[PDB]
Amino acid sequence: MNIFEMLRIDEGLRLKIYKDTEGYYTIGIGHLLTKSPSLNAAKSELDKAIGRNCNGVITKDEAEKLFNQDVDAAVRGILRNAKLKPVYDSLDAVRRCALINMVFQMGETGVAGFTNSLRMLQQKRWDEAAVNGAKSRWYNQTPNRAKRVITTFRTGTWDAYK
Ligand SMILES: [Cl-]
Repeated sequence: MNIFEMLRIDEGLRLKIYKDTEGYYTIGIGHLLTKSPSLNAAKSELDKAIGRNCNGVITKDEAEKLFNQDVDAAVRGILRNAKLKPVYDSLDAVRRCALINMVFQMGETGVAGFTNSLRMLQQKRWDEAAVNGAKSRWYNQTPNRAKRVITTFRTGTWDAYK
């Protein structure tokens, strides 16, 4: 199990523009295109990202390419973030994957808002952190996915995903 397989499980793979859980236009493996109500804007963003006239449809290869870019961006983003970096550095490999998952899903800013939970991860207080992170909008909106990530942080293993 690795980050890609993990996220592939949590986001799925769609080759046609779609609405994510909050109604935003997305494609591929959880690649957000735009937060605008317009499919036109979405289709525009899509072409800009792929570099071709897509007409809201991409190929597998294209979906995987966007995915490679997003994971890399997430990692670099974490490593640049003053708040996130220290947390990342203090963790074991599995739990680092869990932090990357959250960043991929909600952005650095969204994650940075788990101040309290993050501080607990840093102090290796596994159970407390899990309980705290569950008190969030994130958990209430996508509970099964949140549960999988939370268990990953609590246990440091891939169980939730196997
Ligand atoms: Cl709550």
